[PDB]
Amino acid sequence: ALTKSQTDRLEVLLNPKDEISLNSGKPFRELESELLSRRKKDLQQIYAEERENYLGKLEREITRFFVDRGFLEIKSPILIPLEYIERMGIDNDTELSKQIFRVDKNFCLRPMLAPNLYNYLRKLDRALPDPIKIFEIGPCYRKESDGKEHLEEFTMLGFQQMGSGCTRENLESIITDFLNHLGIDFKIVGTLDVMHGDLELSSAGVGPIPLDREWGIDKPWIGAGFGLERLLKVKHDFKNIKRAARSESYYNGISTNL
Amino acid sequence: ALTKSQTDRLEVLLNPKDEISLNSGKPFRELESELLSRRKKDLQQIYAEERENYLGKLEREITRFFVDRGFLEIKSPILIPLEYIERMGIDNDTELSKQIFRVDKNFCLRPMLAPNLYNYLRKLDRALPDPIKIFEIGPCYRKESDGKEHLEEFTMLGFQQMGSGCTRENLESIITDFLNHLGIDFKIVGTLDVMHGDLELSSAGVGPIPLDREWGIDKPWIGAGFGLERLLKVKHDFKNIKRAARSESYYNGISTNL
Ligand SMILES: Nc1ncnc2c1ncn2[C@@H]1O[C@H](COP(=O)(O)OP(=O)(O)NP(=O)(O)O)[C@@H](O)[C@H]1O
Ligand SMILES: Nc1ncnc2c1ncn2[C@@H]1O[C@H](COP(=O)(O)OP(=O)(O)NP(=O)(O)O)[C@@H](O)[C@H]1O
Ligand SMILES: N[C@@H](Cc1cn(C=O)c2ccccc12)C(=O)O
Ligand SMILES: N[C@@H](Cc1cn(C=O)c2ccccc12)C(=O)O
Ligand SMILES: [Mg+2]
Ligand SMILES: [Mg+2]
Ligand SMILES: [Mg+2]
Ligand SMILES: [Mg+2]
Repeated sequence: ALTKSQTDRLEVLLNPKDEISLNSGKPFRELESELLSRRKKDLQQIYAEERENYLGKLEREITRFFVDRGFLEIKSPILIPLEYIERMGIDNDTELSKQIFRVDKNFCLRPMLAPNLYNYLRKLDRALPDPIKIFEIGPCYRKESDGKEHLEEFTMLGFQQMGSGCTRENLESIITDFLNHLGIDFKIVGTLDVMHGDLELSSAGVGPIPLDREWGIDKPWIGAGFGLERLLKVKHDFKNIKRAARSESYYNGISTNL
Repeated sequence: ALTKSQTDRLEVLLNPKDEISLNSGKPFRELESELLSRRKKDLQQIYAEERENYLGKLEREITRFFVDRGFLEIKSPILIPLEYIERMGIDNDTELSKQIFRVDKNFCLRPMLAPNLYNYLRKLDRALPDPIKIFEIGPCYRKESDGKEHLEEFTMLGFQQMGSGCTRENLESIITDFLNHLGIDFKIVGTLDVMHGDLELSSAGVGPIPLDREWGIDKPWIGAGFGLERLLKVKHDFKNIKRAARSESYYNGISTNL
């Protein structure tokens, strides 16, 4: 009988496509040696043929989708003014107030993309024709309890359209085309949330809302934010989101501790 | 005569390809109105045709270069253990000790890519055939004095090969092909540095060095690190590197304050 520590070890080495039973009557050393061989071959095959990291490759695929659909690609600061969090209505009653990674006295690691995209919408509205469509993909940071669905360092897609065409029907069409393009099953529930069973893939929004006026926004809008590691978790059927993260412990969901 | 404040304003709006003289006898309001019109058209043309951000597009171009040349694409944590900095030999005598953005008691924003790539080289050497070639592109953070060549939030390309073929001649060939592919003028000076006039584009290295053994490395290696915003600064002839940064003030080097 395998110890719980031994099965922990084997579970690190197990990939979802594997058809191996850790409850069979094979000794630990030989189950471990066979999984080690499979995971080394998996890495050798990535190295010989494609060589692309899942997170980078997904970011490039989402980028092509949104650029093709008319959205401008934004790359804005990750280290943001702390004032942005308060100005988002995030006071001490919200959970998010307590999840902020603070840096120095005035800055933080952004936990969200809405403040930076608000600022781009306001500025670009003086120069671009209606509607204004933008999107960004990049790191976001939140303090979290340990959890199979949560990372403290994760990657967010955020997109927003402002001006004409900002209907709920148009917002659902973008989400629906987007996730059918990626091959990810979903349900939209309605403020709107895109779910994969009990896992939240996205929260989406329809403006105007009162908060817009703090950001100098006074036009209707639609938008949403998606976690890239959650999309990878669903797509590759990982049991824990850490398999999809920026990590020294996993490469494309394969253990690097061999 | 324009005030220094007025010429500051016009300099924000000026792009390097512009052929306008701020020392001519045209009033401020009319120089400003003409530059505003040119910069709005520049953004409208990006929005109508390509829609890609310079920094994202460069990162994708460098990625294709290195993947094609056999390097594995790494995406590793940006928030790293503080112990990594000391273990890199960065004590209080070095300047880099004082440039670290600390987070919580045990973590920091990575100022460099060498620690994470060391760890990947050690782990991947148990699984991949010789030589091992890897690369990463992503955010790095250093506290800096104000400067036309320095950002506190910047983007680093780091690549490293370990095992056979780790000669200085092979390292110079990678650098030379890489920068001729991007269309950036350079000189290699020799520890080796890749310069564009007085601006450092890259520092490169040839192992083994004594430090390798703290990281469990005992094979020869070659590698280098390049700042992406410095490559953009040179390529687009920006007078200040802030035009190339993750920014709310500039989009593809065009002022967003119109
Ligand atoms: N810690 C995290 N790790 C991974 N993805 C995350 C994390 N926090 C948020 N996301 C993703 O970012 C999206 C937009 O953020 P947001 O709606 O604010 O998340 P949220 O409400 O805190 N979701 P949740 O914490 O699961 O209840 C979410 O739908 C997730 O897909
Ligand atoms: N603050 C910064 N802003 C932009 N690029 C940077 C910055 N610091 C380093 N880089 C880039 O990263 C490369 C590798 O880092 P490194 O050799 O450690 O820089 P460095 O020695 O501090 N260069 P410098 O500060 O200009 O004398 C450099 O060659 C630069 O191209
Ligand atoms: N609120 C999260 C995710 C998010 C929801 N949105 C629905 O409107 C967004 C619009 C733009 C950018 C992000 C989001 C965040 O701010 O990142
Ligand atoms: N020392 C800087 C840049 C750098 C120089 N290198 C020369 O060997 C590297 C090799 C791999 C990764 C980065 C670098 C840094 O650590 O990021
Ligand atoms: Mg949450
Ligand atoms: Mg939500
Ligand atoms: Mg320096
Ligand atoms: Mg240097």
